Amino acid sequence: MQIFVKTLTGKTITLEVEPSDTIENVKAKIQDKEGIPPDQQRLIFAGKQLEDXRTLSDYNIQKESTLHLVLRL
Repeated sequence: MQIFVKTLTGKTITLEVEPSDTIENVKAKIQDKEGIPPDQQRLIFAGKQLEDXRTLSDYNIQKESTLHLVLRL
């Protein structure tokens, strides 16, 4: 799959992901591409905040889904 991550400005980035990828794995991919520590990342899907120890499948996130990246720290 691919998914879309929108910053606060609306700057879109595309991520290559797997259905069984954890939120930590997604945070780690955003760190690789944008240099933000996972610690400082808040990820939001359909107004819901995604939590570590859960998969994209757990939250029903499918191909071409859109996550909102917000800064926590």
